[PDB]
Amino acid sequence: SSLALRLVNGGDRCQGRVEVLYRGSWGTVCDDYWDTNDANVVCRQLGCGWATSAPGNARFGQGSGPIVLDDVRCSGHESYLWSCPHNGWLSHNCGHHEDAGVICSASQ
Ligand SMILES: [Cl-]
Ligand SMILES: [Cl-]
Repeated sequence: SSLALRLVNGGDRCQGRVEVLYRGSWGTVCDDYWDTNDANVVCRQLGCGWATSAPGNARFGQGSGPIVLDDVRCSGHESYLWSCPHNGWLSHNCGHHEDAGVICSASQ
């Protein structure tokens, strides 16, 4: 019940670097696999419309928190990003240069 998602460093609630609250801390999501299915789940869960793009490679900067998720492979209609298939939690397989991001339609 404590899980939560936000976008940061994008200048709007509805675009930016994806962060998930896990074990007390906001962590980032590695783009080792990242796509618009994943972005659409994020955009929907936040009430931000639909994804227009899903930029990886720390486009919205590198987080400082733990990298909590990687290999996230949503189908696209999941209600929460954590409900999508993913490679457990806290894999330590990535660096922050791979932090994933989203741009949603509701961004202004
Ligand atoms: Cl929000
Ligand atoms: Cl947790």
